[PDB]
Amino acid sequence: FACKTANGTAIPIGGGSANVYVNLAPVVNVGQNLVVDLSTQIFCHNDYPETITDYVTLQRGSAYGGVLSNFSGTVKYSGSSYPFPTTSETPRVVYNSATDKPWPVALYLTPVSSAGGVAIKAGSLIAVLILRQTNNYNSDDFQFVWNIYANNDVVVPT
Ligand SMILES: COC(=O)c1cccc(-c2ccc(O[C@H]3O[C@H](CO)[C@@H](O)[C@H](O)[C@@H]3O)c(Cl)c2)c1
Repeated sequence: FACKTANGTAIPIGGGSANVYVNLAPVVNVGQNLVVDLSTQIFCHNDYPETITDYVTLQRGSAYGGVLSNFSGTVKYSGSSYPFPTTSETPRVVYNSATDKPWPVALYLTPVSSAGGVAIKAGSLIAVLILRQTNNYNSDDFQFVWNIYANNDVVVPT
């Protein structure tokens, strides 16, 4: 089991870390949602699918920088919504193919009432998401750590 970003940066068998760089809606008013769809940015596959099935959770997700200070939100994982920053590990998604396929994670963030101006600075760290992978074959328990960075400013108008 291994993963990569949309630009080909890989995390190999056994886990590791990588940076993910995301475009963000540039203007989000209070009351609107900023969507950070990682399913178009992070892909994974199973390396021995005829014998092994891989099980993948979002173990935990943390907010940083302007997301931590200026937004509240949820994380949607494979169709179900949870608090973000996270308060539990999600259920499993099954990876049963050698085809790289999306990791089905998206953040839904909305500004706090006091937010205004540049609420997320371009280039800044906005989140760290831990993908946790186990299987039905051995005791493997690996983390793929995704450090999520903004490619552009997000403004909450005043
Ligand atoms: C087509 O494959 C073959 O012919 C073949 C032949 C011999 C051995 C293997 C093989 C490959 C990968 C394996 O472990 C990695 O991949 C697992 C499946 O994603 C993960 O659960 C596990 O954690 C680890 O990332 C293991 Cl244990 C065995 C494959």
